[PDB]
Amino acid sequence: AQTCLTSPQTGFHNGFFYSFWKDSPGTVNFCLLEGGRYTSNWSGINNWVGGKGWQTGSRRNITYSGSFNTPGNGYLALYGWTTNPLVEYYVVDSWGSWRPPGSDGTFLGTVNSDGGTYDIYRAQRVNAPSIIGNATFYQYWSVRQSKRVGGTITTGNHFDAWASVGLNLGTHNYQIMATEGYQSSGSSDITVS
Repeated sequence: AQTCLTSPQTGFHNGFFYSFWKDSPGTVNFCLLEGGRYTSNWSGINNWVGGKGWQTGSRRNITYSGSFNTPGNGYLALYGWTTNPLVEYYVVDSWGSWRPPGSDGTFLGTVNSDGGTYDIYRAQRVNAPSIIGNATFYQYWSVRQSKRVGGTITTGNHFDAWASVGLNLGTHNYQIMATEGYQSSGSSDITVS
């Protein structure tokens, strides 16, 4: 069976951790399917992020396949958090209208991984939702130079490249193959590992 949610929550489904988050505007239909699969369909939202993965991140290699589409702002990304320091990190494989993080990111270099090349940035978010409540914190970004939906993400290559430019991680919190939407509508269907 598949279980479809519209209220933000976390838990476990078929052995995978999942996090489904949204602020109040609009509707996300976030559905939990067989194994590592989830789907999303969003409209009229301000910001939402969710997917399947692990309750505690590591240097594991993560494989995923499926589809992602939005005519507006959204991302398909390995996504997670650390604490002390509080960091929101991203390995972005695809995006919609706008390539993140934009002009507020400090470009620090590139890393080759998984047949792609990713641009590395630090950005800061001010008073933004976080796993500890609204907070000001840094983001670590790897953003693939060409878009794709499906493949492996060798997370250790990113963590090591980030470390070599001063983007050092804290204690790992959750780690999911995420779909994110910002003031947009769209859909995704992602199967993790």
